[PDB]
Amino acid sequence: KEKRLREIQFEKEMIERDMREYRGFSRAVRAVFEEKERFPGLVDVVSNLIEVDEKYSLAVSVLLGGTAQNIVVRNVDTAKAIVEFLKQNEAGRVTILPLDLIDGSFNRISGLENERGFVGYAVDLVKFPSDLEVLGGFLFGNSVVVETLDDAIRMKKKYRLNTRIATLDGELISGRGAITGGREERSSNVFERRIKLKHLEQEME
Amino acid sequence: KEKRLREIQFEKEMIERDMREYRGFSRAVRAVFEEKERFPGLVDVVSNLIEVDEKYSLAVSVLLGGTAQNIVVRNVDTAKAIVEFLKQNEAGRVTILPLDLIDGSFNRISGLENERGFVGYAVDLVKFPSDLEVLGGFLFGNSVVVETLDDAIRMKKKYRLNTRIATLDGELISGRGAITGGREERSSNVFERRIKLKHLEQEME
Repeated sequence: KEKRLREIQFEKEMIERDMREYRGFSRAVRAVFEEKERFPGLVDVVSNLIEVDEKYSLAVSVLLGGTAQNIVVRNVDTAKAIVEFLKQNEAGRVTILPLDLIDGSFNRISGLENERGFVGYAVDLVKFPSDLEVLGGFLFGNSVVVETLDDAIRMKKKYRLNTRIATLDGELISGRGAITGGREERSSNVFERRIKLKHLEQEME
Repeated sequence: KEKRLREIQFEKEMIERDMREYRGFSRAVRAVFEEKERFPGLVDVVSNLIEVDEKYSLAVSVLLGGTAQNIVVRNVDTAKAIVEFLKQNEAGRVTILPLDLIDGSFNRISGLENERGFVGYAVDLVKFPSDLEVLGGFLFGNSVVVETLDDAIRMKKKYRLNTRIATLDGELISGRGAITGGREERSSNVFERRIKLKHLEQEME
């Protein structure tokens, strides 16, 4: 019974480490964070600022793609600073999302909810700390979830706009028409490591 | 001269097996091509359908990024076929560009050429086999090249549209504002292979 905690503890935090050390991310994202002092305008990587329910955990994840490890910053200067820092030490590339530059606009369409296989707006599966509301409109708000890739293709042809669409199976159709899909073993569920803690944390309660 | 016009044919052949075997691409991209029969609608990966002077070769390379190994197909069905094929054998994910679904629209703006640090339209550095004209507007046409990242940031704030912008140093600002940059063991040239296979030709004649 005590070994039961010895076994919990050794991960309910042995994992907090990989987190507070960004193990899944690129050499580059890492280099940038161990020098986090040089960048006061730095905030955090996307996957640490989004609140999604343990449920559609895997949902959102797909709509994001590698955007999970985009670095959010307060302003463009911090961005320039990082781009310069990396460019010097040839530490690799990264994608920065400056809060004072990204577009957060997004539109709702009437009757969409009454379309074949609809399933709700992506924005409805996430929460943001207000001072990050744009980051929300930028990452979602223009995305929609449907049932099947066929529903997706149909929809994308009818409205033929620039709306992102994710199927329940995990496919994605970019605003311009690119179809991303397929499966693997690594699961690649960006929010996993965190969910494995929304558990391990209160699990050992 | 005999050992030469013979050495050359020899390299010529091993470069080709790398091509048909798609050596270097993603396991997934590979799996899809060794089963290329199942997908008659299949065309080729982006990096094999662009025609570019080798001066600009590297330029266009950083302009694409991961889009280099997006798989171009004739129609949505072929896409669905592939997505299903991959989803079964858990061979990984890929991004498919169906010719009958991607948006190729793009706009020119007046006076842009008279903006600080302008350097020309990205479309002007590539050629496409007409039956692929959309693929062109989809990949470029909405992209512009400038001198420095500052020129880029300024421009992106003035017109505040959804135009892609690449600097001469290699940075990129997505239509919505994301900044990608950094150096990383130079080159990684998407066309180096096609370019040499063409070079070995001129060495024979």
